[PDB]
Amino acid sequence: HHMDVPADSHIKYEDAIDYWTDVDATVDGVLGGYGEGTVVPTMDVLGSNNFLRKLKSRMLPQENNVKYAVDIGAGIGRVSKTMLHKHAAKIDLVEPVKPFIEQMHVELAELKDKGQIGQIYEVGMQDWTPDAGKYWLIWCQWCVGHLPDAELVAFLKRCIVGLQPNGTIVVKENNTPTDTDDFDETDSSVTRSDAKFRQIFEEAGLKLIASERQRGLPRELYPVRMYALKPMPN
Ligand SMILES: Nc1ncnc2c1ncn2[C@@H]1O[C@H](CSCC[C@H](N)C(=O)O)[C@@H](O)[C@H]1O
Repeated sequence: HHMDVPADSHIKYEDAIDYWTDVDATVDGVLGGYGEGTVVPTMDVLGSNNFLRKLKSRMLPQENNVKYAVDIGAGIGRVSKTMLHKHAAKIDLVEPVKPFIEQMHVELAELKDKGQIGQIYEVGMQDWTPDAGKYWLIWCQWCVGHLPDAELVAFLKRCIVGLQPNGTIVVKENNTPTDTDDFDETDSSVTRSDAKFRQIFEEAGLKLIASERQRGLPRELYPVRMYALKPMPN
């Protein structure tokens, strides 16, 4: 109704950046205290690796391409350092927060020695456009809540342009347990329901080819879901 203010109306990019710029540039920092002294990094990587294994038959490169990925909302590069580098031929990263970018050069040093890091785009995803046709995989994890719904639809539409033939978008994010989105004043982001995600994916012209629950996380955390998305055919 005219009286309701949507959860995503409260998002302010500047407030998110102010929060994250003061977060420690460590696994503990980006995971909000659920670092290597907890099960979370290990479970997260296992779940993502299992998801990509399930998806292997859906991700064969076409038209002479190689497995160029991008790590969206990358933080200090944890997902690339501990997971994506095994799957990908080359990795770009998108991250707006400068202390995180600076630490990424340390975290990713061994990958840089191989030339496996292409470009680090120091930008919010809302202002980023992939090069057309570049990516085999666009991996978005624990970051799309920083964009309101309309902006997230727009971002996903730009992602489609950035996909190789048979490229894939993965979104690995929290879900609220009910059909009402939650705004977090801490990081100026929304947590969405599964139903909201499915609406957004449809509006963006994406088909859901897999939806899997991340297992093994502490019960006090929101559920986490992995979504694999392909553009709808013309
Ligand atoms: N508008 C935006 N666009 C892209 N990333 C954003 C963003 N606003 C915040 N972020 C980033 O989202 C990240 C959330 S923490 C998760 C980091 C990483 N995906 C991992 O799983 O380890 C932070 O690095 C934060 O700076």
